[PDB]
Amino acid sequence: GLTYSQTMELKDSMLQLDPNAKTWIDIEGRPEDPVEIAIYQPNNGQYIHFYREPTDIKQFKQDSKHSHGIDIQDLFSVQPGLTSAVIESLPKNMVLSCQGADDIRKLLDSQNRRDIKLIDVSMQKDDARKFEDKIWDEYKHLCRMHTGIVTQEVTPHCALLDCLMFEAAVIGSPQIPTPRPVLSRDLVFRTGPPRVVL
Ligand SMILES: [Mn+2]
Ligand SMILES: [Zn+2]
Repeated sequence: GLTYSQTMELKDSMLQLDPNAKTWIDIEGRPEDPVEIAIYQPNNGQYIHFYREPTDIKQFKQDSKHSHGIDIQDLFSVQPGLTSAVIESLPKNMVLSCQGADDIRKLLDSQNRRDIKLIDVSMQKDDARKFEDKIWDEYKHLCRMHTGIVTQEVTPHCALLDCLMFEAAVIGSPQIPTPRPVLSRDLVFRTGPPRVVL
């Protein structure tokens, strides 16, 4: 997982979160094997967003085709250990918002963070994704990892854009403060993005 350097750097970045502010959390992949996690504070735009290689390639490929459309080959360049490091450093008794809490509860409990409380906004399925297209149009530049065609052909689920669109649904408008990542790209990825030489 992370080095001492990376652990110290991760911890400093996470202090940029406001412990009392509304915080969304969303994940892609099962809670025992997640591949994408986003923790997002709408009021100030800050978000923690990272990825993880799957242990179970069989289930991953199903999730790829029917949910997030992530290419497993893209995940080989993501930094391991972030999931446990981030969840360990979340503030004591922090309260997080989510759309469906069952999988998040298991993931947090698995990290011995039962102290973290979940507010399940429990939105109707389509009410929750009312602003999906407008969120994807404005903010899909923020995540490059959903490259496959997803079927159920629907828009793929991104943990980060899910958080953004759930917030837009609550407030009835795509008008949210500008999202801004707190993690350094060099902490999220262990090898830089390859550009096609043209
Ligand atoms: Mn999602
Ligand atoms: Zn994404």
